[PDB]
Amino acid sequence: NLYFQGMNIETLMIKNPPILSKEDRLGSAFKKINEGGIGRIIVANEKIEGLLTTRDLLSTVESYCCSQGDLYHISTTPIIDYMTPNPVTVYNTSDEFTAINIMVTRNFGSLPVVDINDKPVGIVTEREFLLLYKDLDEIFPVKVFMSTKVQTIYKEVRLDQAVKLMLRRGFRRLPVIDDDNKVVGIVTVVNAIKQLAKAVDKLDPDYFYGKVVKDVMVTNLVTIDELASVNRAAAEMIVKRIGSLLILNKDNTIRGIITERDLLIALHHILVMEKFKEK
Ligand SMILES: Nc1ncnc2c1ncn2[C@@H]1O[C@H](COP(=O)(O)O)[C@@H](O)[C@H]1O
Repeated sequence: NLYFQGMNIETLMIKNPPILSKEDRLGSAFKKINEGGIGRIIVANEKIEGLLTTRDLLSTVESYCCSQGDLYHISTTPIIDYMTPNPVTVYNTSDEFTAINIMVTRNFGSLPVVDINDKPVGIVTEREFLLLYKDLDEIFPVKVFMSTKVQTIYKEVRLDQAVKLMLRRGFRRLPVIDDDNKVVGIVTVVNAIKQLAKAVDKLDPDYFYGKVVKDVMVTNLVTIDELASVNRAAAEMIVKRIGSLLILNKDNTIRGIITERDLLIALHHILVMEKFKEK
């Protein structure tokens, strides 16, 4: 029961997360965005001012289909123009359950952690709460928390179109299918931002607009049985360094997807329920 027995959220947080100042430009952000695999940059000087997410950065090309000049202008854009200002944060002395509740109820994939003077000291993301499953009973199967009406994309579809769809539906990841509707990969916002970062760095739109999803997608298919525990799902996500697991039909078509967001939702439920069972 020791992961739940931490004095506070400092037990879980990533220290030294990527930070930039409000005076910095998006070019610098494109270089740092995937540092530590966080996928977000805290914007701060003395105090936290904003949070620049992967979505925030991918939105820079939302109204293009994009010149060398356009990419240069993105590169030189002040971070303040795209950051989420006044982000929700937790204090370093605060508890793990409150952080889970915030993320679950208000739909945040990360919380900056700040000290009493509002200075950033760390960050917690969905990934950091996966360790809490080590101390838990096996209560729920993957089937209960997986999503089943899975949005997929065909493997030859343009990456810019993949991005539009992800941003529109609010998914970080789309399983990729072939001619027989079999799953051949997963394209992710991390994939997409790697490519957009290259396009921005080189002022060359081809790195983003010239790619199809099969060119950049994750090709490791990590699957799980829908009757396996959410704890096993969590453990596997930690070991395989991924944020989703696929549930496949016998014919290798998609049945469902379970993500670290789903596992956070489930964890919230487990914790709330263990409050009741002690009654
Ligand atoms: N491609 C997808 N199709 C349908 N649901 C998804 C997809 N990707 C993620 N989800 C679900 O959408 C929610 C957000 O997950 P995430 O994309 O990890 O932030 C979770 O309930 C996931 O199960």
